[PDB]
Amino acid sequence: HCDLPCGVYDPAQARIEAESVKAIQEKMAANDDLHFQIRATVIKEQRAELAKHHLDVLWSDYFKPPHFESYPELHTLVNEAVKALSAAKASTDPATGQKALDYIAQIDKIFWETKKA
Amino acid sequence: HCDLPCGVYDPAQARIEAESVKAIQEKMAANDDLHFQIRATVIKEQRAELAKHHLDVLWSDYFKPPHFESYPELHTLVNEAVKALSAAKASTDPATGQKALDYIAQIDKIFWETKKA
Amino acid sequence: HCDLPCGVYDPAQARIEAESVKAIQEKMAANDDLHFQIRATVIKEQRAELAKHHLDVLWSDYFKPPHFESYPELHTLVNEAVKALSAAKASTDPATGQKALDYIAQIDKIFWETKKA
Amino acid sequence: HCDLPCGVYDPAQARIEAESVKAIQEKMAANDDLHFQIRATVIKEQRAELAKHHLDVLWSDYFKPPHFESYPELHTLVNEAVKALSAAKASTDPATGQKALDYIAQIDKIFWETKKA
Amino acid sequence: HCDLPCGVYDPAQARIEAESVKAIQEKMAANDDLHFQIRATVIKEQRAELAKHHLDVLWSDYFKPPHFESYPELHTLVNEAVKALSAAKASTDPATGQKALDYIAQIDKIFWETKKA
Amino acid sequence: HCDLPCGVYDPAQARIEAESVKAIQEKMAANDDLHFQIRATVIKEQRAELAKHHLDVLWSDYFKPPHFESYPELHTLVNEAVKALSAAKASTDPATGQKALDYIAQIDKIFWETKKA
Ligand code: NI
Ligand code: NI
Ligand code: NI
Ligand code: NI
Ligand code: NI
Ligand code: NI
Repeated sequence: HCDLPCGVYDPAQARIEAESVKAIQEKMAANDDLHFQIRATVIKEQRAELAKHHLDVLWSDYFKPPHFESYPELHTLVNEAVKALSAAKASTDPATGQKALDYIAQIDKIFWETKKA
Repeated sequence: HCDLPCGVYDPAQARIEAESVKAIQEKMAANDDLHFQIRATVIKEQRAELAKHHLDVLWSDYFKPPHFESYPELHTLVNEAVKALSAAKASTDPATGQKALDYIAQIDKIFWETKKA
Repeated sequence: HCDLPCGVYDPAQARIEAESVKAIQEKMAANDDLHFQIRATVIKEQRAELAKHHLDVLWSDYFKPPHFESYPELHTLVNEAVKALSAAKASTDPATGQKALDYIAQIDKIFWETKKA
Repeated sequence: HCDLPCGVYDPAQARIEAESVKAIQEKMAANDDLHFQIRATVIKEQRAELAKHHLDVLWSDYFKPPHFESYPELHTLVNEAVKALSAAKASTDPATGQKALDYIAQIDKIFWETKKA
Repeated sequence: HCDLPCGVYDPAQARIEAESVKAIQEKMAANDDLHFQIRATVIKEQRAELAKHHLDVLWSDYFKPPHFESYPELHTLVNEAVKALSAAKASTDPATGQKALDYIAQIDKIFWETKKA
Repeated sequence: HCDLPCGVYDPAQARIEAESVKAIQEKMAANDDLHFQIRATVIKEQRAELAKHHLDVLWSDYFKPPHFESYPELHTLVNEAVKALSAAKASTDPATGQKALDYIAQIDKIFWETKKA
């Protein structure tokens, strides 16, 4: 995932950051303090960006032509996953964080399927 | 390109970094000094990574579903472009840097076409 | 611009980021939502910092000693430009973003003049 | 792990990066090409640094005073783990990468115990 | 402090960033303007993170086993310092920035004593 | 130095990084091992870049118009200092690192004079 390439990848990197995004959104509903809201927004932006980066890496580095041929919907899936993360950056609604997590889980399943083969 | 969204995008960001990548490869071919080779490798790696990031941003943030519908080859094209940059990272052959630039030029053409419609 | 040196520079890098700064300030006037204001401030800060970095690179790496002699106002011009960007960070007024862009335009003019020389 | 706090942590972040470190070392032992050795060293340095950062975060943010009281050797364990990663940066021997992974596994076990407490 | 190792370390790096954190909190006490509070929070978060990083480096790289033996409270002291910085990120009260600086001063004293032996 | 502004500046930040640059150059002069040379080069590049950044910040943020008028040679001094750091990146000769340090000492002197004024 370092582009050497090292041969080591794991969608869990994207998932953990996406989990933080959702967890922060959940916390934003229980504390309306201004400074907490500011910090929560700032940090959510950072974690969502990292999640997007991790997905971009799977798409650009790990997945190869044979994979896109076997999974014709993969390009759209990853593109929708990163767009969902952008939507989560602009929202305090945990549902947006959840949507990103759901797409990531779909990508994770495909990832491990290509690893077994 | 900052995901606000700010509405400001330009494939030029990717092109300039890719131009540096090819320029560095040309210099590496002419100077075999060990330390220069090390520094050139380090810097080329960094600029190619930035170029990949800029392309990933166009793909994830700027291009929308209607665009991928109008240009069914777009997903593949951007994926080829970033893979070409990965190839350039692992090469001192200016031809690899040029291949990345060729794809970026095709992406740039499509980008501006979407600005006309 | 990578300090190898690679021989590749373009004020366009600083300009695109400064354009995002102004675009963000304009958007901040059309949406008083708290979270949008927070995100816009966060992102504007990041893009302005990148713009300053790009100008710093032109100043320290591209422009050579003779250039500052041929253009006696150059040091002051770049310094005023980065300070204008610092001012844009602390303001939601698009006029501050524009002021930075005006200075960048003057730097861009000198840049190309030295390129053709 | 973002210091909000978000309540989301997983030693898996450190483990995956350490796995890349060892994987890179295995590749370095087989391919003596100068340019590959350069890139491998550059990238191994980066991934090892990320692994150290992830461990530092668990130590500074996740683990609380009661945890260090319950597991008196935890400070030493994490310190040994990060030092093992520094050693891996300076080595091409996969054994050094494995040593870091062994320490991380010890930390992972204590981590999950505190989670269940 | 770069992990080469270079042999150059100074707690001053951590101290200067922590001084910025407290200085920012002091400025936040004087102005309730929304955008200033947002910018101050964003920047304070960044400087506190750098301060934690510098301390983590002293802990992981500079201090060796003999040092932890000679100063049994060192592990706890550094951990308290970084935790104090996390607390400063979440506060506008200069007292939190001061608490972090006090711990850093204690670490600084031990650091220079170890440079004596 | 964070552009808030926070009012906290110290040339020590630039100096400590420049000291690492020279220290690394001296260590390179004593160990011709390939991998050590690679790591030393990679790390020297990073610390020199940080040193340049710190000087750029003093020039763009701390120093104001009155300072440049009182010290007509200040612009050129900082510019030559950063250029000296670029030269240090491209060299293994400790003399280049020392040249950078001598310029920083001159900037440090001026800095503190303006602080007492
Ligand atoms: Ni990798
Ligand atoms: Ni943008
Ligand atoms: Ni360059
Ligand atoms: Ni977190
Ligand atoms: Ni160091
Ligand atoms: Ni500051």
